[PDB]
Amino acid sequence: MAELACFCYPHLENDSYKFIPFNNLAIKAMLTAKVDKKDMDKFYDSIIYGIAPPPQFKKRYNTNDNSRGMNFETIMFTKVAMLICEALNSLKVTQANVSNVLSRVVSIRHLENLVIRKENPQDILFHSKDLLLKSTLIAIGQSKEIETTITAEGGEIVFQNAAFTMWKLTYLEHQLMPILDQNFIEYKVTLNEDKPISDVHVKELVAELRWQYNKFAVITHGKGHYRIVKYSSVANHADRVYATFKSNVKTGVNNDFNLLDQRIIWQNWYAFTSSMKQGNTLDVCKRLLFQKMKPEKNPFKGLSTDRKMDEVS
Amino acid sequence: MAELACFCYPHLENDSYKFIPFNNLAIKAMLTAKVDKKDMDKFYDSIIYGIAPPPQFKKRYNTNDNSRGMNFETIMFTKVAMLICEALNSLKVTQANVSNVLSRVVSIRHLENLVIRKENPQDILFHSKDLLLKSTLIAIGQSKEIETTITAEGGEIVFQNAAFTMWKLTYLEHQLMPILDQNFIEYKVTLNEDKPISDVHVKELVAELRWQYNKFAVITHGKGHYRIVKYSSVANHADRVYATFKSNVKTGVNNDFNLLDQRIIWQNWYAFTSSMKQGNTLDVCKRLLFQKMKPEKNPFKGLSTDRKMDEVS
Amino acid sequence: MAELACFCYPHLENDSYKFIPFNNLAIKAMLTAKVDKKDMDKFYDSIIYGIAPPPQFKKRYNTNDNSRGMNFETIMFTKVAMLICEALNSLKVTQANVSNVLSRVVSIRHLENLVIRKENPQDILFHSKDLLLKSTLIAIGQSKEIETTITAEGGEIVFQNAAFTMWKLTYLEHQLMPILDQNFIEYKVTLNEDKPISDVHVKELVAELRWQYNKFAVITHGKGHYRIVKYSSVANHADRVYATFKSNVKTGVNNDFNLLDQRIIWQNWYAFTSSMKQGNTLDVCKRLLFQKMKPEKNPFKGLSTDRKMDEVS
Amino acid sequence: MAELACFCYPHLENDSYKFIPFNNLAIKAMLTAKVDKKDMDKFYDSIIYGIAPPPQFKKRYNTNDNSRGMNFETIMFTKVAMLICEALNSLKVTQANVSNVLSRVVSIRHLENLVIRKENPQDILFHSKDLLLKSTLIAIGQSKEIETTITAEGGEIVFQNAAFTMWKLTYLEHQLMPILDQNFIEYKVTLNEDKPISDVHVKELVAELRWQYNKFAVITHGKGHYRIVKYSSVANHADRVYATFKSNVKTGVNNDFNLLDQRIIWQNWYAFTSSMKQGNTLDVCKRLLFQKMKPEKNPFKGLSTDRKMDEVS
Amino acid sequence: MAELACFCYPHLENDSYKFIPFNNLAIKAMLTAKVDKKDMDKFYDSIIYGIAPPPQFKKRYNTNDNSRGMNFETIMFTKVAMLICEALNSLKVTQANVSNVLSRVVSIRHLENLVIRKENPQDILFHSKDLLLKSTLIAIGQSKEIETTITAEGGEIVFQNAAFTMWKLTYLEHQLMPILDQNFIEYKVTLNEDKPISDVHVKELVAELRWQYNKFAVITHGKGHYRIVKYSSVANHADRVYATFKSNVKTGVNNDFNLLDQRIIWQNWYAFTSSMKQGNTLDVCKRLLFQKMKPEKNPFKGLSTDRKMDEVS
Amino acid sequence: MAELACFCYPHLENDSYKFIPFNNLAIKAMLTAKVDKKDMDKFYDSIIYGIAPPPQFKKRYNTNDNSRGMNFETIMFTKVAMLICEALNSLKVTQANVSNVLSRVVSIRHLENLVIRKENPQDILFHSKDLLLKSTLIAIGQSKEIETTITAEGGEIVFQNAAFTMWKLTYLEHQLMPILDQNFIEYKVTLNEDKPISDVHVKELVAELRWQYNKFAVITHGKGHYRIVKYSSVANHADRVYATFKSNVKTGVNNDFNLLDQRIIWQNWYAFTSSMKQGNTLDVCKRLLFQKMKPEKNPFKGLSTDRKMDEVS
Repeated sequence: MAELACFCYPHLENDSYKFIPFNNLAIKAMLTAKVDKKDMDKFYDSIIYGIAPPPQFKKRYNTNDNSRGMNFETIMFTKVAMLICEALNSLKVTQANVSNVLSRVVSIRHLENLVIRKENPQDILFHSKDLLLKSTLIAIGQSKEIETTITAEGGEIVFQNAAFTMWKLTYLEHQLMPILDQNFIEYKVTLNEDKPISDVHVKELVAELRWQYNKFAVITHGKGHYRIVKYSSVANHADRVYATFKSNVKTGVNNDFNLLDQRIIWQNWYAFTSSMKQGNTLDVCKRLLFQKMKPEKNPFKGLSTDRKMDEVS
Repeated sequence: MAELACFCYPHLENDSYKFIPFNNLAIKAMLTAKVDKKDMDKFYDSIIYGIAPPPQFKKRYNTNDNSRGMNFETIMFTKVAMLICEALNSLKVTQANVSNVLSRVVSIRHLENLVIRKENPQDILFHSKDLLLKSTLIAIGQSKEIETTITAEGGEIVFQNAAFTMWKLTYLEHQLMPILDQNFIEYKVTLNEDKPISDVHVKELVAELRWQYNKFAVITHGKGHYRIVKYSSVANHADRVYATFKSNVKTGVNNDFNLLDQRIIWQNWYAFTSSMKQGNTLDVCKRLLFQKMKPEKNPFKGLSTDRKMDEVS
Repeated sequence: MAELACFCYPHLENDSYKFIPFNNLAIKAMLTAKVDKKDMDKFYDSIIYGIAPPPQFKKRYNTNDNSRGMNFETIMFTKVAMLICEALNSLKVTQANVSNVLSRVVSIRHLENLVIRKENPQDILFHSKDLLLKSTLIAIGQSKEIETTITAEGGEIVFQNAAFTMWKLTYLEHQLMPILDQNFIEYKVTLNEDKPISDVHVKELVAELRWQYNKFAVITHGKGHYRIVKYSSVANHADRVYATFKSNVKTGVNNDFNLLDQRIIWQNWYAFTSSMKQGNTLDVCKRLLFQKMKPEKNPFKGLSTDRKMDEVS
Repeated sequence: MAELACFCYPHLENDSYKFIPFNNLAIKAMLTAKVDKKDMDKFYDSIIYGIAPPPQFKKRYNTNDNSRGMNFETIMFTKVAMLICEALNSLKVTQANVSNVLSRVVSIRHLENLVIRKENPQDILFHSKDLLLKSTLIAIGQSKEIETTITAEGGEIVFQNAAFTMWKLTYLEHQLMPILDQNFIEYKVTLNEDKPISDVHVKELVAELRWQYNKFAVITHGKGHYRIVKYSSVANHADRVYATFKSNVKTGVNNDFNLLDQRIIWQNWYAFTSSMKQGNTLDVCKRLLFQKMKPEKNPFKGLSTDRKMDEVS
Repeated sequence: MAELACFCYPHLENDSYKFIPFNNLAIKAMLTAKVDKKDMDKFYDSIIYGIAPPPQFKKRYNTNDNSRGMNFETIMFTKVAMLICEALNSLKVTQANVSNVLSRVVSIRHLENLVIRKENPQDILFHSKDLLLKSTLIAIGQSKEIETTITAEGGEIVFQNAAFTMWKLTYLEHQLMPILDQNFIEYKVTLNEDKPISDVHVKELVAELRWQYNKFAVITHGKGHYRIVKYSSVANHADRVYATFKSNVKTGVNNDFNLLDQRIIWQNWYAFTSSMKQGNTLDVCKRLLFQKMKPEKNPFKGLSTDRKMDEVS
Repeated sequence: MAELACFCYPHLENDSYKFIPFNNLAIKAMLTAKVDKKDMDKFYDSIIYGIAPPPQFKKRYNTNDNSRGMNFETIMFTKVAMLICEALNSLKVTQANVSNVLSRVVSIRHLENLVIRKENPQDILFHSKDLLLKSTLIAIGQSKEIETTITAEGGEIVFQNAAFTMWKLTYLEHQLMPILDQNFIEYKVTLNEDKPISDVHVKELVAELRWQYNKFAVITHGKGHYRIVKYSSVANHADRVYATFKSNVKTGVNNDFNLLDQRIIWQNWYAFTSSMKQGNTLDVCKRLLFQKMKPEKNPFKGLSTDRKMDEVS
């Protein structure tokens, strides 16, 4: 998680704003700067190295006494900054929305993975510029089209159907916010189209999930892509997603939530998220998560046995 | 796959036989040696380096035109040979049984792993010599007590409750017959005590198996320990075990065969092995392996769900 | 051993076909792709990475379950694909030949040795483009000129005359179907001028062969170049050639077989290949190969002894 | 090529002599010593480092102005020296033959190979001391036993029959006097038992030689073991074996020569060595070497063809 | 020591000759070529790799049975070949001299050092092309202006006053014809201007020579530059220069000699080379080299003392 | 340059003194101690690590604000300390001489070279304990014997005749007080037998010196061994030794001086040291050093030419 105000800053074109990145050494210098408690929100100027973000975000960068911030001493920082610039400048930004446009939250891992799949010379985000442009727009939130496979968050395919795609997030090769654990592994599943999916395709996806990844749980953060993560973190995501909905109950922010087909999503998480979007209580709604309730072993029958007897060849 | 006549040869003690290993240099010499007919099954004497096994086994040693044989160019060879010596010498051998005692088949990987287990100082096969002696006797076949956990084939533990132990065979660090394939992962499961096992322990084992290892199929080779291997090779084992029974239907060896609890072993493999030991046809009996069965997904009910909602915290 | 439909695919220009290579990432994605039956011979579209060959050829790519296919995770795959592209596009292809043009078998090692030759700037396949076109076009099989030295399959020279050239195939530095063995050495011998050859040159070549390579046997595959391999594999070649002639007795397929001068080719292999082209049994004709028959130990007199007393200084 | 006066020196037991090695530092010191032209054969005493060989041998040690001498700056120089100790100390040496027993020429490479052999704990020269003692006695020349296989000069076995053994001299890992060339490779062939040999064993040796080593010639230095070397140096050996005989025509030293069986040895070299033993002229006798005399390709017939149709399976 | 026929060959412009280098792979191929007699002195054509020098020069290339010729496998070969081409083409070569122009002996080390100095940008043979051209002309022997400092053969400067320059030849970093000896150091001293030199400069040079290089002896080969080499190799140079004057006594080639000042050159070598050029006996003239001749110890007096008491500060 | 009170301290045997080394950790601890200005010369007690030398020597040990002291963190410190202990304890020490016997100066490099000589198992200071004992005695100044060769200060020999030995001090592989320069090189020349030396040996030493080392000057510090050092550092020695005599003019200290044969020692340094021992002024006597006075170039005649003409063969 982070704000867009940590990769660029606006600069007047006398009509509109051109966004410009920061310099590693510049923000490095600002980190050790010290200024009065009156101007701790306006952008700082490391006189030698250029502009640098305000001291307000001083606690969001990897310093000596706090390493829980974004690492910025790596080329990936300038890469993602140049990407955000190249994307935002095309979008004509006004002077009354840029105040909040530069504050749209974004999991910087998304942008990092966009960068990794953009510099590869085979991903179609290498040839077609407008595709990458729309992709970064969506990854920032300035578009309406939900993320689809053509504009997905990258990674290596691990399974594909005629209507789906199962990316395997590799959050261990990153250089901005790499995960400490060497055991953390998380899958994403996106759609190739936005049309009502058939039943045979969903049957195949359910088969592959409940066979090769039965040690994982299928959830969703409310956008158009099934997240998949180990049960040993479900309780996390709920709370981690709960605020994302709760803080969106506050006016001026969109509460648009997208739950997917209950056939594949985890039925317990399905009911929990339904009662969440319903408008129920804070914690008593989460109580339905730990409520062990599963009469059928798996949602459907006669499927795992099919793969069992299939792979025997 | 190996015969005992590739690590030792008998020598006369005027009352019994002392078995002595080979010098890897001596076998290497005999390999590129040549002798006339009528003597290709008589022990050869590399005059410079000592005795060496007859040229009969010439095609069973790792040379640059036949890599399908055992290696001898590593210290593991002399180690396993010295172990076989230390074991067989104590067992008093006659002058009319060594003829086929030195021909008892043995999975060289078993002896290799037992060696790599006796050298680690933390295992009880380091202190108690008689335990090591009994274990090597079992691994050779000169005793009746089936293998138990105290005398298992080594490897790193993965799961135990009170009557089971799930060894994870590591066939990728061996230096005698290391598996060329990168994806060769096999799990053995042995008993802690030969007494009839309760039902709670079996239910716990089936839970752990059908949760953490549902991509595997529990089979047995007819001895007292559950094998575990991917379905993508189960068929092999059938044929790979079939001769082991068929070549035992002819006299000269015992046809003794052990089953396990039908409640865990893969019921298709169970019925196949049952109709195998029954005495039916060769391939028409194998036909029951490919015959789809099990109109339910798992043998028990409401078990995987318990582990699902268990790990949620 | 491979088919042309694994390096490129056709694409319409509204007049003719342009051939386009694959993206290794795209074919790796297709590998895990699951598609319904009745369609598993159609070119697949990895939505993210471009087109990819149909799943029909799934079993012919180096994965973790099948390491017996063409490797593609190296740059040599894209290199040879671009070479085949640069080759075929020049040849104006119709819409009634690409059906079986992309099915002409080709020893992938041949194209590998080509691409390892066009990049070494010393050779003339670095300067004259049309020579390279003709060379790879022959290697694909779309012309009637047999391979000559100017257009040979590369490798390092080891001996020459006024009419011959003895390449030493190096199948150990390849990356596309490299030989697993470290003791597989094979020699090729090609002609410089397709016109009939004299007798002094053949005397010289037979001298050099029966002196420096008397531990090798001279055979052919039915084209214009003497293969040379250790006797310890002749039998293999036999059957590996037999099907090539057997599957070609099918009508509509060229069965034109070229046998070279009997004066140097292995007389037993010569008679076998003659009785093969005559048209006879499968194995009873092969029986002439294993039949020992040698009236004169070598077909000439005064060459081995000549080199013996020659090299004395 | 070396004299025994470069590894040890005699010392008085008041009754007999104990032979003591040199300190490599002491010989290095003497190397840069300068003494008057009156005592340039007396043993020099590097006062700091113990006795050192006389200055007469200055030209026989490797310095930066004469690198054609022995290398002593490696550990091997001590080993071989100590190895000579346990040889000569046992043999009671007379106060009248130490004058010339320390000048018996010896190919240092022989002793180096033997010391490499005695340290490999699998050879029988590691267990039985008296065997090592006898072997060093032979390699020095103080016994009449011709060097059999048990006492061979060591190396890697390559081929073995019931009466022969074909060592492959490895003169490239020697740290005392390696070869000026780095493609040099030379084989030795010794007899297992000094008694006469049959006609089947010799025929098999001739077959193996004319098949796997037809690019070599079988010669002999006069002792009881067939040397085997490339024709491209045979002439050298001639003069190298000429002087060692001619200098033995100078009475006072034994000229005992032993040419081996003619059926295997190179017939031209056989006739040359015979006319050498006759006492004929110097150069007109060598003239028979370069002269091409080819009645028949070999005193045997039907051997190359036999191995040809043998290896075919 | 080399001939010009090992780096280029002539090619017709229908009017004049363009010289073209050899593809090292092509000469490597020719090395193994076996062409009939009567044609062994005409340029060979490795059909695959281009032209290559005739087989006459076969024994002048570093192979594994003759390591006494020039190496060609290194990039320095193509470098010096391109240099010789770039130089010779400017010179208008006729059709009645090229036959002997391509046979002018040249110390390959000279060209090697010249190319290793023309790549270092600080040297003036980097900027001025015509200077490089004149220098290579001199090094080939197609002009009359003796080598001066501006056109010297490179190396590290060690000493300069006004009229001399003392290069330190580094024949150990070369890659074409390096010195197998690890310890070989040979200095050269060239003039700065062909005009007569004063006495103070010569006295300074003699001081520096008889002080810093007392362990060397100044000689000259017959050019305008003093050689300097250890006394331990004077004699060699003697005969090495003797043939150079002797073979030039044959008419058609220049026999001139440029003896330098008598005050600095080794007076014994001075008198010897003078009696050489006088036209006297072959070896009785060389006897003047070993005959100790001393009119004075050193041609100057009271000079080493000046440098002794000079450096004391 | 060091004082003996930096490797050991005395301890009471109730009758005499046992000398014991320091622990490098203990002295490192003492270095950072801060004791009152009343006891800065009493031995300190780093109570954790054992006794440590007084803080008086605080500035004599290497620390990161004073690196001009003696490194002690290496193993050679404990080595030389144990050597000094092993030497001093054997010597019976009173209770009124330990006051100043622990203050007799010693060139730490001398003891370092001793310990690097004692561990080399080929020198006679390895076997004979009493020899090493007398050597370490004289290296401290507790004996009358001048340092002969049998007890020399180690190093590698470079030249010996019958009464001299030219060690080449290697002050670059040391660890206690190594030299920071790469150009510093110093030779020592010691006598073998303290008896008067003849003329032939002296002439030979002068030959070797004025030929191979004419870029060095021979001096003496006032003991029985010629130092040899570059002229570029005579003056330093002239003053470095001067105090060594001047501070010995103080009553109660020995000023014995041993100037050697003027025939070989630098005659200017000879006269300077003579007028030094005479008892004259400080700088007006040193003035004779920079005075240039050299009628004969060297005290001998016709000697350099001898080696000149000698080395020619």
